Amino acid sequence: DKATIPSESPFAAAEVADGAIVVDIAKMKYETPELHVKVGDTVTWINREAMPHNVHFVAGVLGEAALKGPMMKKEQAYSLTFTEAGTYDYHCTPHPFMRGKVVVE
Ligand SMILES: [Co+2]
Repeated sequence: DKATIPSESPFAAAEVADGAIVVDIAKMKYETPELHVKVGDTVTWINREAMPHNVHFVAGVLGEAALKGPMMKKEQAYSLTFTEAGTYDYHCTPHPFMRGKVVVE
């Protein structure tokens, strides 16, 4: 497994940690679709819109099993800590046309 999860469930946008690396979700898109971070960094998605969304990494990306994140409602957030270098593609489960990637160096 190449990621650890600070919080299995979503939490309010206001509760996002100081210093967070943030990807907003708005207008049916990941607003930073190509994010560059370092091994060990935590990325936090924040959903800005009324339509709930998640992040979903297919099997073979963060590990052997898919990682289907929980749905973030409006003004909710979710974090993943990347523990290995690589380019990690993801999508929103019911909106697979929404795609993004985290490049971990
Ligand atoms: Co969605």
